[PDB]
Amino acid sequence: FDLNDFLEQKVLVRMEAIINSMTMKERAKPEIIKGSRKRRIAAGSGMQVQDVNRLLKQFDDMQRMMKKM
RNA sequence: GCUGCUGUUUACCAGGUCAGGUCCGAAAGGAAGCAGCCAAGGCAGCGGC
Repeated sequence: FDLNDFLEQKVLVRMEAIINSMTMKERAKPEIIKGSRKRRIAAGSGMQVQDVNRLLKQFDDMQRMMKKM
């Protein structure tokens, strides 16, 4: 379960925007996304790092909700 | 080395285009620009000089 699957699942348009600005490797192995890449992603989707963190955070609770079934 | 071809590889860090999204604007319209792609570079094989 990666950020691509999470993508298949108003504010939702801006969530796609963020993911739509990452590279394939990033969508597949989310943990490689540190500070520098977050900056690229945020500006790339006209967002704020915090928005990105908020998304990665959600995908996290989401991913964690998967590693339990 | 230079050059042609082929395979492969490369998040951002003054290449082109730019889905999505963003910014400015009452609007008409403008601006920047990630991913992708093209290009370019890296690692090599073969050929030409």
